[PDB]
Amino acid sequence: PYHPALESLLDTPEIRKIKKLDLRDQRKIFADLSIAQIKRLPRPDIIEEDIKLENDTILRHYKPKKASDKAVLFIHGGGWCLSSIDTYDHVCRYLCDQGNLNIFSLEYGLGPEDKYPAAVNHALYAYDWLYENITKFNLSTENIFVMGDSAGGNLVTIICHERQENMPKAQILVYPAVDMYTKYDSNTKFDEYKYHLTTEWCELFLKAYIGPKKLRQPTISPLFYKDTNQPDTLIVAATHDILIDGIYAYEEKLKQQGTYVETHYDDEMYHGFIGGLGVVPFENPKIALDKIIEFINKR
Repeated sequence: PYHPALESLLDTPEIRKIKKLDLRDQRKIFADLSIAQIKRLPRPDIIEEDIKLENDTILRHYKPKKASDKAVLFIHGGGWCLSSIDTYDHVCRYLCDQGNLNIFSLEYGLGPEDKYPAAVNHALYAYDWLYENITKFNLSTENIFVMGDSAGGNLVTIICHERQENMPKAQILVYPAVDMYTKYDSNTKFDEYKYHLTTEWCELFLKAYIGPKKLRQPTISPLFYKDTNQPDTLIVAATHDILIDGIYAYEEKLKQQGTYVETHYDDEMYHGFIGGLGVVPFENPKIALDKIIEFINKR
């Protein structure tokens, strides 16, 4: 039941031209389009502050109006090469305001200028900094969550695998990239312009981020982690997505290892739809974000 209005939004001659450009040019074009869309959205009256870390990355702290006990480390998507904290401001503002959540959004190194494993090292450094400094925000280490979409879902689940002695309270994975090696059925079935994420476009990101059995390394494809625990997990995904079969594989691995896993699989939307919040006419982005909020606030 792919929504029939999506093809005209996601596949245009303009979009096809942009997706063949150098990723450094795509980065600018896409950022400019996203920023202009975001500027049309009214903002909640929350306090935002950029915190520069010693490794030169930035954590943007979104502080809710009401008293809050929860912190969420959010890592944006973009194929490890595109997007920024600025192109995800509207999602974080909604989670902060409507969820009553402290959000810390990470600006990390992007390929091809800062190739793998720069982003992994930035994700770990940010989590360790937040864990150590949480009481500066009048928050406690027992209430730190991690959340990421796509490449960001990749990075936050790697945090959980790599920090077994102080895992997050829960992890929220939004259409995460967890297996860059295996060819599943979804990788052909949904490899079309109308579904946004195409195999052709994605291999540009792989070449810029990584540089193929050299894709089974667990800090690239966390499906390959061996003998690690994971916390309570919410997986949000679109079913019409080249990545979906690896995501199903991840869900099954987590369930078999004893992890509690909730899922929100949206069978009308496209990979990336949470970013459509307030822009696209559909209810689905807000529905997914509300489910995330209710999952965090139960904990």
